[PDB]
Amino acid sequence: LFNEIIPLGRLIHMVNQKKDRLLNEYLSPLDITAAQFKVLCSIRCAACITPVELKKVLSVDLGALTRMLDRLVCKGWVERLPNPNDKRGVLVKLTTGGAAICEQCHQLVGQDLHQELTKNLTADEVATLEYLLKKVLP
Amino acid sequence: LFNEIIPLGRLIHMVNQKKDRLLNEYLSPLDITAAQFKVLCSIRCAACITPVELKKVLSVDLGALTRMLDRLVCKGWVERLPNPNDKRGVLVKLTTGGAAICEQCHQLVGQDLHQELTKNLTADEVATLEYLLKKVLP
Ligand SMILES: O=C(O)c1ccccc1O
Ligand SMILES: O=C(O)c1ccccc1O
Ligand SMILES: O=C(O)c1ccccc1O
Ligand SMILES: O=C(O)c1ccccc1O
Repeated sequence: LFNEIIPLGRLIHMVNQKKDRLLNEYLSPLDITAAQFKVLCSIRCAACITPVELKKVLSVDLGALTRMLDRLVCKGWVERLPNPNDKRGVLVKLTTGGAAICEQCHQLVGQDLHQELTKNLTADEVATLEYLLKKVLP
Repeated sequence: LFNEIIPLGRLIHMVNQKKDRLLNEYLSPLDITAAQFKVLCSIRCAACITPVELKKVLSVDLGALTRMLDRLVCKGWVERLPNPNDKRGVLVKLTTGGAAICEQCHQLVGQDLHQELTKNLTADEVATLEYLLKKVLP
């Protein structure tokens, strides 16, 4: 692995891959799926967002989103309200319980990933990788 | 950005995000979508793969995959064959043309991303980021 020249793009891929695999593994015992968790974190950040805008942010099939949003409402984690800047549409936001669920999860997974991801590079120091990864964003 | 302590997980996220955004931007002028490209690269690597296995590898709604696979067949990029280790199922593989399309794209995007992603950290040296990113995989 350290004897092969793998281009950054693929490495970022492989690592994101791993990151998600760990995520699924951490949510495996909980009554919620990785996808449901992602949809909650995305609606949260935006406070209120349209399903279509949410559809664009997640890069997902609209059909699967609709069923997804309905499942989330059934779980009492999401609710729909009229869109002010419109009238033919709605917005979806988290219900109080949904918000709590999203925070219980966000905290736990965030505490297991950091460890697992940093489990062996710590010496080289997460701060350095983080530093260089920032130089890629602007 | 360099004055805020953003945890690795989110940074990897934000960066993968960026990476995909560039991808969409590079394929924007071509008659193909990022999702179609991903499905082609995934089938390729595996040589031959079942739709369900492909469904698992991509983490996508089966419904959107089915329509996706049909669209790809219409474009002449993918073809279905009987699954040997089964008999009630099929495998999907790329057609010769599909293979070429996947290579024309893989080469171009791979040549624009490397540059764009490395556009400003080059000094710090992509090799270092790549090194540390590897220490995260095992
Ligand atoms: O679930 C909805 O209310 C919805 C509304 C508009 C477009 C896509 C959707 O899933
Ligand atoms: O409806 C869901 O719970 C769901 C969960 C994971 C992926 C796609 C989905 O529609
Ligand atoms: O497209 C198919 O042939 C297919 C077959 C089995 C399961 C999901 C699928 O999309
Ligand atoms: O069928 C497609 O071309 C397609 C493209 C991007 C995302 C989902 C899809 O089904």
